[PDB]
Amino acid sequence: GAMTGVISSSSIGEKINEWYMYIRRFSIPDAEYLRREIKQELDQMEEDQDLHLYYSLMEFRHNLMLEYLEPLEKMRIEEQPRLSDLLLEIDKKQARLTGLLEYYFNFFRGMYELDQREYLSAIKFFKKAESKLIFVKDRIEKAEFFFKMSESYYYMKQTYFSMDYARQAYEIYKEHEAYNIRLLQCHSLFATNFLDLKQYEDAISHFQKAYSMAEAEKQPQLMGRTLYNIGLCKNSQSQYEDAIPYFKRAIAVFEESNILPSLPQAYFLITQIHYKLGKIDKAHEYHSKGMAYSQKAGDVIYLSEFEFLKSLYLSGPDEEAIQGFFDFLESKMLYADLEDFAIDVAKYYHERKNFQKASAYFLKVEQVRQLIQGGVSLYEIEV
Amino acid sequence: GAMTGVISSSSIGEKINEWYMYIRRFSIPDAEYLRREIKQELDQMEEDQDLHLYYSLMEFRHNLMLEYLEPLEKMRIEEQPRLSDLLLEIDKKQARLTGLLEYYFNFFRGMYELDQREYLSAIKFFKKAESKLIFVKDRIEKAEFFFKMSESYYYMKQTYFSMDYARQAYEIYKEHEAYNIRLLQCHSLFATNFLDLKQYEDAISHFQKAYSMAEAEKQPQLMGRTLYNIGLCKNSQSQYEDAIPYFKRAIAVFEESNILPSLPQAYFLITQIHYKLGKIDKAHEYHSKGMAYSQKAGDVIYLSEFEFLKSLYLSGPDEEAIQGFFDFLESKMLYADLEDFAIDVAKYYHERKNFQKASAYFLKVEQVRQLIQGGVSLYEIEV
Ligand SMILES: OC[C@H]1O[C@@](CO)(O[C@H]2O[C@H](CO)[C@@H](O)[C@H](O)[C@H]2O)[C@@H](O)[C@@H]1O
Ligand SMILES: OC[C@H]1O[C@@](CO)(O[C@H]2O[C@H](CO)[C@@H](O)[C@H](O)[C@H]2O)[C@@H](O)[C@@H]1O
Repeated sequence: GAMTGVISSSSIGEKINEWYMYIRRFSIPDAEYLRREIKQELDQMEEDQDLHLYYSLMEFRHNLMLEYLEPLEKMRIEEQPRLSDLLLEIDKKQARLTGLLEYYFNFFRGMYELDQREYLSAIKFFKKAESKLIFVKDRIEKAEFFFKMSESYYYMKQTYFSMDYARQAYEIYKEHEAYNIRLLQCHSLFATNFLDLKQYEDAISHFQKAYSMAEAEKQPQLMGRTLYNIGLCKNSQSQYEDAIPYFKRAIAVFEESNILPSLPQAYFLITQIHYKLGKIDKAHEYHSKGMAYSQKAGDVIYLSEFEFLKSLYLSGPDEEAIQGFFDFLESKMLYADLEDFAIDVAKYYHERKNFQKASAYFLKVEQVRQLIQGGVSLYEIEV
Repeated sequence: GAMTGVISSSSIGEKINEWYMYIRRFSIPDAEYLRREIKQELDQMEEDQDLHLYYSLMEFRHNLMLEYLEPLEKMRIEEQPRLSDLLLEIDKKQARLTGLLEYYFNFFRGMYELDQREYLSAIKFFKKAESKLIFVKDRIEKAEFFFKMSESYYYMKQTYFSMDYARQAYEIYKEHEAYNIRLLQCHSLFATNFLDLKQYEDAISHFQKAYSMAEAEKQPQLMGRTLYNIGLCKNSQSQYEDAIPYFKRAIAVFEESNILPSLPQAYFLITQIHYKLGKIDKAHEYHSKGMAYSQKAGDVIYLSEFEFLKSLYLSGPDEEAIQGFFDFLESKMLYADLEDFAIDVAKYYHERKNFQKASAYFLKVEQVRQLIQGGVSLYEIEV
């Protein structure tokens, strides 16, 4: 599907949330342990500054925990206030810090729930985080929220909300300067959602706009992703001849800049396209390179998918290797890839008048669509 | 698809919107006009009183316009205020009322936009409405909002958000006493959403729960819909025999209460099931009754869908009448019906080992899936 992509650490945010839970309970050894463990981790990482802003605040909240406990040392246990009453006091006198921590807590707890594929739960925490945006005074930090809500709702395919949030983030980024990289990213969010709605031309316009902006910013990871995504739009519309140039330009960018993570996917559709077109000559060359990149990075999913291309276009087809591939994708919950591929096989046969085979794979497409793919649980509701 | 609702016109709420436009324009003849005419459309209404409440606050707003304009007939052009100024005076003195008016205004404007298939715009207005909820007094009216949001996002297939709003509505209705009908309707919402997610067991559980409660409230319209929908779930899963008693029970309920407008749908899938089973005698039975109900209710769509059952299972298939039927659904934008039926045709030919023709209708499905069925437009975003 579309190149998005990359950089979760739902791990760390949720660790800071747990640290906060230990802080509110005055679980001192546990709070000290996490205070140390998380620092070490965040130290090997110019990645989110999300996490960094949050860490600082909890650092300060940890120190206030210790300040409020210092008096208790000059006290008989019977004189000392209950810890629940100590906590009520901290929160009273730091209404503002409390609400900003409550913002991040829900935010990162939602991100974690999302990684756990607990969607309704994730939305619940995301809405509670949105309620605490009043505690987020900085406008760019508000826009970051909206931006990551757009990504999140893109992953959940709540297309309309993903675009509404991208438009909220856009409004803010646009009125500052060089938030231009975030702005072009808003463009790819519009584009990727347009694509899911089958609005290919509008997706292409936003991908082109985003490309132009990435070139001006000299952001080659982004230049290549948008190039790739425009070829994808063309490919989905069976406009094979227009797809190829974008796929080639995307490959060149990634390579010239040594972007290894992106290269197995960058090589994949272009390889499929040549098999489809009967240009076996040029297919085998693309198949080998992308095959070689997948080996280097140990891309399990792309190794398996390049092997699929040989099972269909070269090897019979090997219906047996195809079924096991489908079981593999299914077991990995790669349901979109699976449906597309099951169509590819149906279409392969259809075009060769093996209507009985085409048809069995069209029935397989149906069997995948009937699977619970993004299922949900009600929180505390009794039937 | 799943039965639900009753409606609506999305027209009276928009008329009160228009009414308030002239109020803010101080255009008294036009204000006066709609005040009378909306008054007259309301008292002849099976009212959800969104509207009446909205009307009443607007009637007061209309008098505050006639009242603010009193001192004006005592003045000549030069003495009198700018009507821009007069409006800001009225807004600043009536903070609470004005916000409560914005609540309703945005809510009914979003409904109208949804009705115009302007989805992102409908969400933009719905969020404005949600944000004036602070001006909304009472918790049952908050619950009404959430419940209606859940209905709207169900219609927009933003399934997770639809379930999140149903849950928020549920929580309020649950702690209240005489809101059992609302509560069972929340269960139908979880159920219809679970269905879209392929969680059939969860959907049945919640449909069964809402049936149970609808029985207790002696609410036959609800009893029939929930029974039909359980049948629908069995039908979706190809559990055809299991489906029949459910549809029979539903039809018994709709007939007992002369629920004429539900009978065409009620009869539809049970007819199709009998064809599917090769029970042409029973099939011909349900088909004549379902078709007669469609003729009497003036149901244009079912009249045409019963015709298609003839075309497919009796007439050849009559491929040509099937093509004109598909075009008809496509033109009315009935895409879910269209895809299901195209699959029904594929499977019928498949079972008869006409794999070429099966394979051609499997390709129709894929074409229908490629249409822009829910396209969107960005508000004011360049290139
Ligand atoms: O590579 C991980 C990362 O890439 C994305 C696109 O940005 O998905 C691609 O790679 C997957 C294999 O890991 C493919 O299955 C998929 O078809 C392709 O789009 C992201 O979805 C993923 O996080
Ligand atoms: O009666 C219109 C109303 O019924 C619903 C289900 O509650 O849809 C049914 O009727 C449609 C044709 O009018 C069918 O195409 C559809 O398959 C069927 O569920 C509502 O969706 C619709 O607004």
